[PDB]
Amino acid sequence: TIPHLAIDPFSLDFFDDPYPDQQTLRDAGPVVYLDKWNVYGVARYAEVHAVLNDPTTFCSSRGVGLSDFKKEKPWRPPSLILEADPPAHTRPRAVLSKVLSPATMKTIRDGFAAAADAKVDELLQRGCIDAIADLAEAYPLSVFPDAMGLKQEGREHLLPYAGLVFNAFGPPNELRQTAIERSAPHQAYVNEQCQRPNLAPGGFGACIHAFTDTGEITPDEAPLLVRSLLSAGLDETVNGIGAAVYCLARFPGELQRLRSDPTLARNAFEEAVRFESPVQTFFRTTTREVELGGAVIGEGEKVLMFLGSANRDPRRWSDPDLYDITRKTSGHVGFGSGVHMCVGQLVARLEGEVMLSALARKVAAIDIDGPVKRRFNNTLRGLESLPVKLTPA
Ligand code: HEM
Ligand SMILES: O=C(O)c1ccc(OC(F)(F)F)cc1
Ligand SMILES: [Cl-]
Repeated sequence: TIPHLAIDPFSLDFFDDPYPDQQTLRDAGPVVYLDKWNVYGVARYAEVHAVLNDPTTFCSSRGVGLSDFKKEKPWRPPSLILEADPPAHTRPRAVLSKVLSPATMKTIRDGFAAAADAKVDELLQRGCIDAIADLAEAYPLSVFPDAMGLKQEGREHLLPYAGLVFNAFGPPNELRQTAIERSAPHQAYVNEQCQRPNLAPGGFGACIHAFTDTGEITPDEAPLLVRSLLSAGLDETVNGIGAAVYCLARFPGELQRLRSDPTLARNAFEEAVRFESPVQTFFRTTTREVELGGAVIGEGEKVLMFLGSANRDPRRWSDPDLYDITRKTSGHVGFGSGVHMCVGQLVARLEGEVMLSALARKVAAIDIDGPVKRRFNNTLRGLESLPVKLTPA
């Protein structure tokens, strides 16, 4: 009753062009079985959303990668928030919610905005730049590590560690094994920076430690919570901004609309997040036998959610393949949905908004003028290189 498919959603051919296979996954039925990895798959918006919002049945404490923590050892001590279910998840969620709070955004907005403006003006003096290295990557590295309160030494491990984290959610394919093997230097750097003495007062990391005084988290929990902010946030945001610039270069009509009303910057980034969904997939594990789309799924089964496919499901979105900076994006699952919905979403939108605002006000055209190269990762979608010529307004 459940269609079996041989599609490998973690293969390079799939990464290279996922969208046709995603329609195959969507149209085969509301629930499919992927024989290549022995997991269930849900690629329609309705089922992905239902699964995200049913945490008692589709749990997170057995890992959000392919690996089942009841069966294998996690490659690193499990995240206190991402890999936890309620009630264990609740208090670490509240701490991160407050550290990255709306109130917190007021303290960093002016510096984040200034850095984005300065970066666009800088790139306009060069003309022909790589919108990944020189923009999508450079901008977040120039604001976030400082906002964390990270010291200067060792920041070179930040991008390798982020890519490792997301590759590790995948199956035990080449990408994951190459990532995990010899990863200890990245792990050692990150773990060391999680200790209180290494975090500048006033920053996100130090503020997490400050919450150990309140009883929401204990001192031995703080380093693992700090680790969360050195795991998530960087690569996704980089890929998100990179996708936006690519979209603004492939849809010149939308760059012109954004130029005419820079206040669309925030929604132009949200639409970028739906359109490319930097986080393409992750897993839940059934805690009990469950019915989903007429399919009975046993207990202890891994379930693969296709966030990107759900964000392009024509059952939910009109013209899902088009970049529309005035689309009503409310409801997209690019940040997840429910109890685990991205706690860092306010930082990501700030970074994305102020960068697109900088572009909206200072750039007149964005033209691809060189080979575009995709960045490959088990869970993340994004570009490796995007050579563009920027025309000043
Ligand atoms: C475009 C950028 C981003 C995207 C697409 C994204 C995506 C996601 C998704 C899909 C989830 C849900 C995971 C799940 O349900 O299992 C999530 C949660 C999370 N995100 Fe983000 N994220 C982004 C930016 C950030 C930033 C900037 C931070 C930190 C500053 C961050 C930190 C986290 C954390 C700690 C969680 C775990 C939340 C929980 O388990 O309650 N992310 N993110
Ligand atoms: O707590 C962590 O280490 C963590 C890691 C990754 C992450 O991003 C996503 F996988 F998309 F949810 C969120 C949190
Ligand atoms: Cl680590």
